[PDB]
Amino acid sequence: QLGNKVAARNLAISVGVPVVPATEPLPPVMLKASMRVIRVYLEKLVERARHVESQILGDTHGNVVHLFERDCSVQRRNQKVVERAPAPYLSEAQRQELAAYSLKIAGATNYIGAGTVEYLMDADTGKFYFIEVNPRIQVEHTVTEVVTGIDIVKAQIHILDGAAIGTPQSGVPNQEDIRLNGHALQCRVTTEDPEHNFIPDYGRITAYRSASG
Amino acid sequence: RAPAPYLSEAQRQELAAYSLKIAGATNYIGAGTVEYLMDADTGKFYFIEVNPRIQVEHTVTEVVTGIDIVKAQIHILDGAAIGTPQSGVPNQEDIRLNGHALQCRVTTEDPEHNFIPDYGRITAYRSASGFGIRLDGGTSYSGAIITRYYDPLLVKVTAWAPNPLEAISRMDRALREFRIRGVATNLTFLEAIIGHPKFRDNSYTTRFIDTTATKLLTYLADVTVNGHPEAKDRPKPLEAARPVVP
Repeated sequence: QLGNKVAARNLAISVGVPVVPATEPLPPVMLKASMRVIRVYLEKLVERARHVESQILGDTHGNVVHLFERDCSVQRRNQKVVERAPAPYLSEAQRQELAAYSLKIAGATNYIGAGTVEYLMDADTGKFYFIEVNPRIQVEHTVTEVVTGIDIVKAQIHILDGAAIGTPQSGVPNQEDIRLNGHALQCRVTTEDPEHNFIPDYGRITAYRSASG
Repeated sequence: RAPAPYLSEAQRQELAAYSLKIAGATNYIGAGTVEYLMDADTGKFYFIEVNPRIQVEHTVTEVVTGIDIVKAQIHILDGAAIGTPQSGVPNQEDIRLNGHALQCRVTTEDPEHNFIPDYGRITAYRSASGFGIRLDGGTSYSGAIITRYYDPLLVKVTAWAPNPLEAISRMDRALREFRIRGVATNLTFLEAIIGHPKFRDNSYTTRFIDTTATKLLTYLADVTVNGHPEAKDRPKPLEAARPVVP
């Protein structure tokens, strides 16, 4: 139900979440495989969009609560390159607007463990329109744990170990016990060399010294 | 650790006024510490020493309160007042607590050789990070030289947690994960401090401590060089199908 995005999009229309205005998987666009552009299926291609998303966790007792959104606007060739959390372009008022849509879909699937609901904000209008669901842990998961205090990878462990959200054995607080502290980003360091059209470099690393603190 | 786990909320707001009293009685500028001895029988406090500097242990109060202790010190003598957006410190009415942490100072004090340092070339240096591990090091790396004239502090591992006990296992995981070689380490003295039941539940005092493969490469080379006496002077196998288990 969360891989085939010819079969997840109407689920969003059901509980109240918008999706970007379109039509069914072939009888002003972009072409997605259940990518390129048009001038799988076809989705009203947003001109200037902002890729924002709710991270969710879910136990076996059937419960859901958001870990707040993430920004992933910055993309090379359509992929995540910079991954933020919270979403700094959001005022607080659009955030719980976003995090209400997402609370409900997460229910509409009886979901177990880590998984993201994903979206697309139109710069032009500042509104939201739902895209897909990533049904697992992501690369950008770490910008949430730190800024939300809750250990996500451990939590899918206790969450599948058999324990109720907001009980000492799940490693997951209750709703208002989940407080966003400051803002977090994540950049991936890669053997891609900007002076060799980003080709990645292989080899032996004769001395490494990272920065922490 | 930060905050003080064997404390309550009332014990939390008594040592906060003596801090205001001693810093008021001295026109205090910058960050400084106010230490107090506590009778594990009665629970009182006793003004020992204020240290008019930042500490070897500051980093554990930074990871819970969310405030850069060092950035304050800079704005403070710049001319910024406590509480503004340019002071880095929020007014007392804003500062609050946010989980549990603990730092262990990694040094070249060899647990298993009379706590005398090791010297010279480290030939490996792997640090552990991952969720909730602050690191303040940068003095150590592969091939570096540690001489003996100073503090032999390698890194400062600081682990934070949602709770005080998930703090220790996080700390004990880092402490273990580490790869250091060329010079001796107290990691096996540190992993013996944090798993001992007296640290786990807060039943320690100030006298907790004071009172509690080559061989293979060798053989290979040895035979590579001289040969095995049971074979070296006889028929060799063809130049050969390694046997394969069905």
